[PDB]
Amino acid sequence: WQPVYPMSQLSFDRILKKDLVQGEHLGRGTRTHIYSGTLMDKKIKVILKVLDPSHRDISLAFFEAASMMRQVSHKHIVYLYGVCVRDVENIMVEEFVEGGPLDLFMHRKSDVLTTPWKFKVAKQLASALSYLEDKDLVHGNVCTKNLLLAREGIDSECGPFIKLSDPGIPITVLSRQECIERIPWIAPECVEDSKNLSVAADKWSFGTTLWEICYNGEIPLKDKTLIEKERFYESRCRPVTPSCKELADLMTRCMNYDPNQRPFFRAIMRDINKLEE
Repeated sequence: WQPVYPMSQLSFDRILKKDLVQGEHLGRGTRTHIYSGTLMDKKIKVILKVLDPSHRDISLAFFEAASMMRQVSHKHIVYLYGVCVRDVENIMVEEFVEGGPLDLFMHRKSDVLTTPWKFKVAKQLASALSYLEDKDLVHGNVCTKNLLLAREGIDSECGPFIKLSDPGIPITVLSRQECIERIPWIAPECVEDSKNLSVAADKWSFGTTLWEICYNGEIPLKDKTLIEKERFYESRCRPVTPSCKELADLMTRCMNYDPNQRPFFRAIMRDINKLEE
């Protein structure tokens, strides 16, 4: 879009290791561990995404994703306070989102989630992705584990409010095995060649994420081997159609094997708003 030399703008001085306290381990991502933490100037609760000690290649890519999160500003995208270097550990320091990951939440509440709640989550995500598409940015790690609940909106007068977390290490530098592991969220062209990553990749992943929402955080292809996941895309399959025809139809449109045929998020938003009338 309009930032100039954004990685040159990343500050390795703004958040110093002496002011960051690491808290409990919360989860893992691709070569990463995620922790609770506290950032002292009065203090703020933060999330730390810590990259495994890696080659220069992987660290640079990790910082490029951090830089993109720093440049974007959208109410449905997690805020990144900055980065911290702690000897050989490279760390993204993000705001703490109190409700936690959406997958865990849906597992825990599968028996009280309603249709409008699910629809609101989908619409908020489309809105974040529309914003990224407008800026020619790709995320590449859209899934419910990477959606954080700022407001639960179960028994509240207000509905849910989600925030999309950072992408972690860009697909650009992942191994073929790591790309296969990410099936069926990863766009199939990126499995063929990680160089195929493009804005269209996030449409495919948004489809898989709608599948997860429809199925209350169930993991699609859970326990399938890498060889079976490979087979899945080689045979041009899609996960089973949800009951909810409105979300199933968006899912099908988005999970087209031709990236060029996946509709724009602009159009998905127009359609979602139309459904609301």
